[PDB]
Amino acid sequence: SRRTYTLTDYLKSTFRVKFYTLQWISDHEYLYKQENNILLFNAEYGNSSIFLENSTFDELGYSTNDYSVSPDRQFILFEYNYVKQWRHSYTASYDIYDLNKRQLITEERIPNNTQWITWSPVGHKLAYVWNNDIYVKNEPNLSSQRITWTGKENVIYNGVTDWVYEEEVFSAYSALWWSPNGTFLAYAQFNDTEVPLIEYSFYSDESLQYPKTVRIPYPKAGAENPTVKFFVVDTRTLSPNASVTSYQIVPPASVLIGDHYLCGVTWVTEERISLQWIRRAQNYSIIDICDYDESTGRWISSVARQHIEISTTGWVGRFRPAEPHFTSDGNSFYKIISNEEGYKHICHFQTDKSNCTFITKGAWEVIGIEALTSDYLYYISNEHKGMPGGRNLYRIQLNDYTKVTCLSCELNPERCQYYSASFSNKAKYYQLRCFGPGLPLYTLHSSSSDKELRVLEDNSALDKMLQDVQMPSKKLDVINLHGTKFWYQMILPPHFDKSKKYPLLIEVYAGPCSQKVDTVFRLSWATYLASTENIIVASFDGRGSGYQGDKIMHAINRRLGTFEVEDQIEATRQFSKMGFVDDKRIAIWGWSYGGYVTSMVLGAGSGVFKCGIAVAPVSKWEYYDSVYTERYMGLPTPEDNLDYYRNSTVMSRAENFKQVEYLLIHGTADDNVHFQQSAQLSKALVDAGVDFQTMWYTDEDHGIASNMAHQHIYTHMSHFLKQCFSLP
Amino acid sequence: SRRTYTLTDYLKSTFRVKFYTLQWISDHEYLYKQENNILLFNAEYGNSSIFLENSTFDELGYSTNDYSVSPDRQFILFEYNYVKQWRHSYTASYDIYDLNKRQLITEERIPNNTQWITWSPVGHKLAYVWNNDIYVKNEPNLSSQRITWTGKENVIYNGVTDWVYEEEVFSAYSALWWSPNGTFLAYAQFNDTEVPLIEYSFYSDESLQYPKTVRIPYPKAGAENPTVKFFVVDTRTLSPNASVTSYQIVPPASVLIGDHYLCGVTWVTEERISLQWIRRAQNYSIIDICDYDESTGRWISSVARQHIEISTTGWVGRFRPAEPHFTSDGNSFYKIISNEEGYKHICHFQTDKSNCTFITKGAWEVIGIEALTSDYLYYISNEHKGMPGGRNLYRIQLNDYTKVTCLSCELNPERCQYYSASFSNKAKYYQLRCFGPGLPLYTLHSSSSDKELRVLEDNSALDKMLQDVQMPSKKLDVINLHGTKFWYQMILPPHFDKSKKYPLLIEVYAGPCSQKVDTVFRLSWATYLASTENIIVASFDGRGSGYQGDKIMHAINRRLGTFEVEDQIEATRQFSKMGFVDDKRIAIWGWSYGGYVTSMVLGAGSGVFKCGIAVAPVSKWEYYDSVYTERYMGLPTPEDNLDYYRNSTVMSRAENFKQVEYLLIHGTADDNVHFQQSAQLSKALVDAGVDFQTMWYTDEDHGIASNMAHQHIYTHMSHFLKQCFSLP
Ligand SMILES: *[C@@H]1O[C@H](CO)[C@@H](O[C@@H]2O[C@H](CO)[C@@H](O[C@@H]3O[C@H](CO)[C@@H](O)[C@H](O)[C@@H]3O)[C@H](O)[C@H]2NC(C)=O)[C@H](O)[C@H]1NC(C)=O
Ligand SMILES: *[C@@H]1O[C@H](CO)[C@@H](O[C@@H]2O[C@H](CO)[C@@H](O)[C@H](O)[C@H]2NC(C)=O)[C@H](O)[C@H]1NC(C)=O
Ligand SMILES: *[C@@H]1O[C@H](CO)[C@@H](O[C@@H]2O[C@H](CO)[C@@H](O)[C@H](O)[C@H]2NC(C)=O)[C@H](O)[C@H]1NC(C)=O
Ligand SMILES: *[C@@H]1O[C@H](CO)[C@@H](O[C@@H]2O[C@H](CO)[C@@H](O)[C@H](O)[C@H]2NC(C)=O)[C@H](O)[C@H]1NC(C)=O
Ligand SMILES: *[C@@H]1O[C@H](CO)[C@@H](O)[C@H](O)[C@H]1NC(C)=O
Ligand SMILES: *[C@@H]1O[C@H](CO)[C@@H](O)[C@H](O)[C@H]1NC(C)=O
Ligand SMILES: *[C@@H]1O[C@H](CO)[C@@H](O)[C@H](O)[C@H]1NC(C)=O
Ligand SMILES: *[C@@H]1O[C@H](CO)[C@@H](O)[C@H](O)[C@H]1NC(C)=O
Ligand SMILES: *[C@@H]1O[C@H](CO)[C@@H](O)[C@H](O)[C@H]1NC(C)=O
Ligand SMILES: *[C@@H]1O[C@H](CO)[C@@H](O)[C@H](O)[C@H]1NC(C)=O
Ligand SMILES: *[C@@H]1O[C@H](CO)[C@@H](O)[C@H](O)[C@H]1NC(C)=O
Ligand SMILES: *[C@@H]1O[C@H](CO)[C@@H](O)[C@H](O)[C@H]1NC(C)=O
Repeated sequence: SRRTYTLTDYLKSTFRVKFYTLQWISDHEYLYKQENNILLFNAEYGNSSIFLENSTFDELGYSTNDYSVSPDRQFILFEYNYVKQWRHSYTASYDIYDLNKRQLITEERIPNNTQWITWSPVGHKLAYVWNNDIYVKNEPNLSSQRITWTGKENVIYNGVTDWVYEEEVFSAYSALWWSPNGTFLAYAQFNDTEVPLIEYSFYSDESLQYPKTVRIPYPKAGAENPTVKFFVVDTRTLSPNASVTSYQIVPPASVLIGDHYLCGVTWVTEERISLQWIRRAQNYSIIDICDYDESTGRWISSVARQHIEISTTGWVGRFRPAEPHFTSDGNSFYKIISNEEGYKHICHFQTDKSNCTFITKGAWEVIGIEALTSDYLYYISNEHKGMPGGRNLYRIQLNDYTKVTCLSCELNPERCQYYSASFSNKAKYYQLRCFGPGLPLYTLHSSSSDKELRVLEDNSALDKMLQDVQMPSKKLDVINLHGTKFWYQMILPPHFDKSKKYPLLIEVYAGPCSQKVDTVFRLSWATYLASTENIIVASFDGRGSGYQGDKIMHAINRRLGTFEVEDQIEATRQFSKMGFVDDKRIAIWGWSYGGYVTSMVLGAGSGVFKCGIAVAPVSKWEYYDSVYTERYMGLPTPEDNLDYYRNSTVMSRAENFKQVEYLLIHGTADDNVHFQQSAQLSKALVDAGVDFQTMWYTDEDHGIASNMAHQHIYTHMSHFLKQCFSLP
Repeated sequence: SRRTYTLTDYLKSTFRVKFYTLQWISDHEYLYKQENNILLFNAEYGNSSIFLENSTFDELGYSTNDYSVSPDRQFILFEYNYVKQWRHSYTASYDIYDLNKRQLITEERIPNNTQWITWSPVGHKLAYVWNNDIYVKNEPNLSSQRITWTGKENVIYNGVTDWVYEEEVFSAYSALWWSPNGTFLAYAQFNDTEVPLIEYSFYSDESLQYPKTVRIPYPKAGAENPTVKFFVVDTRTLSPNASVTSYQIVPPASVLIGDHYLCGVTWVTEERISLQWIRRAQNYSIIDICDYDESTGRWISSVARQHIEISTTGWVGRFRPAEPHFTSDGNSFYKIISNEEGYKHICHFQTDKSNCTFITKGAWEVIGIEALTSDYLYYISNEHKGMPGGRNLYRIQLNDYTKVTCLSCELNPERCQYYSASFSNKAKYYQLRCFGPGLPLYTLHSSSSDKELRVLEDNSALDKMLQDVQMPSKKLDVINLHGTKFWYQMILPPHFDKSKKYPLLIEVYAGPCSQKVDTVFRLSWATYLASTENIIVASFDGRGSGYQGDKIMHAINRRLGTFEVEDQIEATRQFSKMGFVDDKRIAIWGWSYGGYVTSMVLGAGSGVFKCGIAVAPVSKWEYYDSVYTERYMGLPTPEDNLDYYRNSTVMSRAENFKQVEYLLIHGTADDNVHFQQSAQLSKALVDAGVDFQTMWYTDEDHGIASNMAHQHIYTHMSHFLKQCFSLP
């Protein structure tokens, strides 16, 4: 050791962090890909048997990037020819392989350019989306039956989301939900007819003589939104000479009354489905539990089965309302909602009663419900040690809320404080995934006695490599702001010399319900900055941040660009007091919402920051999408919140940029935060006579994620920072 | 002490160079705007009188952008609501003011958004284009008569040029030509139905929620071109219930056979018109002189009145074939063409004979023919002192070509070496316009005696201001490359000390027929760089440059990006050996073709240049327009010149940029050299792992000309240069 973690190490991922991905297929069995082949591991004993030999991969077309085995284990889908679209959406080609006959299905194949495909929950039916229309295949070798005929590029989407539902509502491209036993196929249809189009140039390969213009129906704040229709198809009658039997379920009257969004769909039993709707304002949601009427095929709703959730001080949920988790019988459900104290906790609801009963409580929050059995409820929370940036698995007895045990807290306390879990079909077994503060660790456990069972991946290899590099140390702590304790973290350079003044880089996100301070282990750009360049990188979660109750999260309601920006400045000011920080060399950077906050901070005229870098920042809320923007800002009209939309633009702070060195970066093909945002920001700075630097990235999107652009952007930002900090 | 010429001096135009713009309206009178009053000057005796008092402008109620007086002096057109389109095109509102009854015409007004308007050459008829159609108004107070009905946005243009004809052929938006006595109105119709559209985003004011997509029919190299039709309208028959009497004149068969361009229109007499056409290849042009047949109304062509001009070593003319200058009777004409030695000289042609006689000859070139009488021909050439970068007015006796006199050469030999001239009707008087090397000097002269009559503007005001500043000096000289002498200029810092080593900035354009080395006086960014920052700024005209004969100019025929780039490197190499050049600090910069050459030089890997700045550069010829590109490069097909198109891209040299500091600048709304060119170049540099700097300019066009962007770009470039040269 006498070498550090370099920029090249980060960019080339020279130090590999291993993981362990598996797919549960029963209550005690899971599939795992080891050396290209799919093995069938038995959780209980660990006796692994080959389920699908490697080499059986004849590089069909390209390379199989994913597989899915039908529930009855008779077939397996091979996904290849992956073509990305937005954040979650993509199209791909699919091959169906018969596990019995061990033959490739060669007739009635899945179309090229398939948008979404899924096996039914039992058996082996298939439902897929192609050219915006839904198709169902009862048997892999049999021809598919067309379900919808209205699909139309950029207009009508059946079974898949449009741009805004994908990014802001579902966080998924799929909008198809098979019923438990495959009798019914539920789907949503999105109509973007009246949604304005964002248009931008895409240059493509150097050989393309004329650039292409990309057009996407994208509703900006206050614009016309897509409309949605939810249908339940009875697949029993699907036949070439038969029409489709379907029923449209509409939201309850209190939501149907105005613009709204469908935000959740949960099958309860084969004859009961739970739909969660939310008004466009997003401070009023309702769960509607509909029952199938065997005599008419209708799905009936009743006021007794409706559950309302509202927020008078903000929006419902973290990014959307939490999903209900029903009991096997469907007579009750558990769901995370805000406490009387503003903390998100699990409440128990009777399907036909309006009052619920909280089963957890405290100045901490449940992150999510992971599994439910007739006797226990497993959930993730940040209760342990009172640190909101930590995560642990817990089990609570359904007939005695006094009985709650933490399953992961003590397994490896110093190496593991941030966990996620994956349960087998009947919660009989669960994989624990520890992400930090130590090297990631994957383990298998049995719910019986919570026995450690075995280690799946401990990253021993990475550990060996790292003991030879001067790694920086990551510390978390708290600071007081306006009478409130907030968390921060600092990545400190190795062989830290307290007698020296180190330049400081604040990495910020700060969007509503964000969390930049946690105990997750990361080999990041910051690791390089601290290890090789001796720069301290700090992050702070202030007002508007999440997992600490609504009082803190809702503080920025209807006022984005205010308290979260001010808190970054105030916190940095506190950090600057430390004798080991060179207060004359403090920078700030961020991506997306973080680019916005970085810019707002730099335009605050605080005198605290010397320079900063904003990557793909929002610059004006009217330019961002309706769903996200309106959830936090209401509408941009004088009758509502136009005044706060107007004085929260970065452009309104243009003059103050004369005091700092600024680097504005943006991908020209960003379909999310449009290049427009940075183009308008640069124009305002030019108008104000302010000098600054820019870097556009041709054809890169919101992630500036291509291999060469990824390397180029961090290399460019690194040079900008060294220049700002007078570092050789 | 003494203040230097600062960046702010340049940016704010603190030092104002005055001029004297007049409009000849007869053989001895000219209008001149003075203190916003239009004055009428008599050259015969120097006396003047008020033509229009400025009180009139006060009464209009809008900012008058320009005015145009009818030839019979009874009316004046007032242009307002000016909205720029491309380099020459724009739209505007117009009022007609009756000078007799001194009242504004309020009836049958000219439509707003008018695209072009012009008085007839005699009287006061008006012809104008609105919504791509032509209208004629015999009287200011009378209703106009529509002439064409095919006008269609982005498809059919009547009376005005489409994008490429405006920029590359006519260097004007107008495509209408009244006959000498107003009998006929000729116009061209352009059809862009099959021309591909370039599309790019325009962001507009910050309040525009969604960007707009600008679309322009623009033929890039090898693409489908606009087609053209030429018509002569007989305006004597225009009447509300009369059809339009017109005749279409088609090109001669040697041009009609394939794609071609109309490149010139010259009215000879009321019954004779000269049309100049060129094949799409641009090395074959033909003049077709058509005569009006009074018995049928048609315009007749004859092989006897056709004159062919070709080029076997390159293209025809400098940027277009030179225009013919006809005698008053139309029986012969004078036109500049390349002679047997490859130098452009004046040839005398008989309208109905094929052979011509050269009246000028020598190792220098005639720039243009300025005026012609029955006895003399006046022209501008760079014959004096054999310096290609100088310009003087000569007069040649038509009956004895050996009798040639230089009218401007000895007027002010040290102050004035570069002149342009403007002759009155019948060439009785001329204004001489001296542009350098000293301060601009405008004088008036009598042709009968060649007496100087008077000084119109001598810039005494500016001269004074400049004595208190440390102005740099501009030196011109020659060097030998490959055995050919070429010219260069150096702008030298004040108190230039032969001993001291200075950083060097090469300012380059170097496109075909360019001339960056001349004796013109200029207050430029270079002036500031020399005066204040002590940087030597040099320019060099190498192979491909103009005004030095075809051997030099056509050297880069079919090979753009080769010799002109190599010559800039070689010249600079020689400069760095002059002892007063700090070879550790040599930079190069340019705009448009200059940005392309700057990039190619930086990508050459010569180790000569430390850094460079390309502004709105061409990066790949297939991205530029057909007319310009094909003129010098032919077609991008394997059958023609694809190979030289392929290895002349800036992207092909990306790897070599790792050795230099580069700044790429481009306006996002550049309709000429599309932003695409820099977007594809940056993408190739990113792919090659090259770090560099960028600066986009939102909504700026090829000129990056808005007041704020102009100040911003030079400020940004100065900082970059100073950082490259370690200048505080
Ligand atoms: C309308 O026209 C009248 C002329 O009848 C203009 O008046 C003239 O205005 C100019 C501009 O300021 C005056 O010139 C000045 O002369 C002094 C020389 O002592 C010089 O130092 C200044 O730089 C400038 O050149 C001129 O004396 C004056 N003439 C008269 C007759 O008063 C008037 O400006 C015009 N109005 C508008 C609003 O354009
Ligand atoms: C998608 O939504 C649009 C409305 O935005 C629907 O268009 C309407 O269709 C009805 C019936 O054909 C017409 O009477 C209206 O005039 C249409 N309105 C507009 C603005 O076009 C369209 O039918 C919907 N498509 C689907 C399949 O649901
Ligand atoms: C937009 O304007 C509001 C109202 O002027 C700003 O809120 C004030 O911020 C100051 C801090 O300078 C506080 O002292 C006041 O208490 C705030 N008043 C209100 C009504 O909350 C807000 O900060 C501005 N937003 C931005 C982005 O600058
Ligand atoms: C494109 O390739 C051609 C052919 O190789 C280049 O032309 C040669 O240029 C070199 C360097 O000046 C000379 O030594 C050869 O005599 C040239 N050969 C020919 C066939 O002309 C040309 O320079 C290249 N163009 C660019 C911009 O790199
Ligand atoms: C297939 O598995 C064997 C071990 O059973 C392994 O050695 C081989 O590399 C695998 N094939 C690959 C690399 O896909
Ligand atoms: C594991 O071994 C048991 C016998 O102990 C056998 O029945 C089972 O099928 C095996 N499963 C796997 C996946 O190896
Ligand atoms: C369905 O229609 C097709 C039409 O070609 C027919 O061949 C088939 O027999 C029909 N289904 C039955 C068997 O009723
Ligand atoms: C929800 O927000 C809207 C503003 O868009 C407001 O009119 C309404 O009163 C809010 N409702 C609640 C429950 O706060
Ligand atoms: C100049 O004087 C002549 C007479 O010598 C006269 O006709 C003419 O109109 C005058 N011009 C002006 C503008 O004063
Ligand atoms: C323009 O050209 C198109 C073919 O490119 C032709 O069909 C059309 O008739 C022409 N229009 C006119 C008005 O000449
Ligand atoms: C032209 O015809 C119209 C009738 O359509 C009539 O009003 C007008 O008087 C006519 N003008 C002429 C030139 O006779
Ligand atoms: C004009 O150019 C064409 C195509 O580039 C070529 O075939 C022809 O030889 C040229 N004509 C002359 C006289 O050079």
